[PDB]
Amino acid sequence: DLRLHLLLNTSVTCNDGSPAGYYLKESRGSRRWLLFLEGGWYCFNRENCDSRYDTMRRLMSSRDWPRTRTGTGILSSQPEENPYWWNANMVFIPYCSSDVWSGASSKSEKNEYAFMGALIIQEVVRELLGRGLSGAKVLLLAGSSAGGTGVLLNVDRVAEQLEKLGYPAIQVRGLADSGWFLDNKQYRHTDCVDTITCAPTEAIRRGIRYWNGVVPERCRRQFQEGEEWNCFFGYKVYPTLRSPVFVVQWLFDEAQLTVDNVHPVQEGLRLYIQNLGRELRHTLKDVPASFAPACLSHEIIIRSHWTDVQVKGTSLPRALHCWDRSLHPLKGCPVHLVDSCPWPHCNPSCPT
Ligand SMILES: Cc1nc2ccccn2c1C(=O)NCC(C)C
Ligand SMILES: *[C@@H]1O[C@H](CO)[C@@H](O)[C@H](O)[C@H]1NC(C)=O
Repeated sequence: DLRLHLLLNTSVTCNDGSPAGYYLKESRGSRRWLLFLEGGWYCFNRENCDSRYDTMRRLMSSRDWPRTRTGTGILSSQPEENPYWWNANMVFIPYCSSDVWSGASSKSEKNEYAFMGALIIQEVVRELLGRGLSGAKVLLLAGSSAGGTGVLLNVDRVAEQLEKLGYPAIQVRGLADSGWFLDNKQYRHTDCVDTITCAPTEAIRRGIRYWNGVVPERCRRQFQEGEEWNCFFGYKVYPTLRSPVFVVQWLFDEAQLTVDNVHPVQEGLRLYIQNLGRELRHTLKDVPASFAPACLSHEIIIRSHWTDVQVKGTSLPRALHCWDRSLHPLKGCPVHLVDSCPWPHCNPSCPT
């Protein structure tokens, strides 16, 4: 079990002003630290944030959090479940900011909600440096769904924070799971009039202004004022990053299909789905550390049976182990694994 600590700096808060926090399981004999960002959609105006507060309140508030959580998948301490990093120091950071981990705004006379995701990550790192992170050799910032996009937005800022604090020997790396989206042509189209009809490009542009959202500096300098939404798309922000980042992405991700307004398949939809897989494969062609199976699914790294899926005969825990070796090509230890077959479940190891 990982145990809850609420932040000592209580100005760093969840949406409703309650303190944010982290769950920790130490491993005294290890210099490896895994910090995992939870996912769970987002909200971008008063009315949809109000709805989320009634029926998704654990993603907006720490008031009802349990004192412990069990580590699963890459956060498990058992080698049977986690062949990759079972002996590491484990941290689970709950997502209670509803801002894709980008926000830098407090609740105030003008703001009903606080959007503090970017500041939550920096404050967790700061408090952990007094609980053993100061001795680290490797800090892996990982995350799923909105947390995977959060890795892309925040990994270089963690690297800069640790350098400025006097720890240039800690190697900062990222692992982004199910956070690599395309701003592609949708299968059916609606103008952005409400929550359900608003495509991601439009919803994120509004969200950035509502959250006071922040993006990595080199990407911000490329796209400039009013165009920061582009940095929430992995294939546009990734080439701007300096930290090593491993990208895990299903080729037919359920969340991508949802934002494309896709739910007996006829010719138009068949060609749409095949073109999506091809476009995703294209964006990953020159990403050297990546795992992209031809399955219809969503998230993987904290699933207990994450060991089962394989690309070209290599599992995800093996690929991440090969990545670690590459950062000390390797015979029989590949790091770039992207399926070529063109339809969901053409890989027999896909989740049922
Ligand atoms: C962050 C997220 N969670 C979910 C869950 C279901 C459907 C979509 N999303 C999204 C989404 O639209 N990201 C686009 C962009 C930020 C890369
Ligand atoms: C608490 O967090 C806020 C927001 O990041 C920061 O401005 C402030 O300096 C922090 N306070 C302390 C004592 O670290």
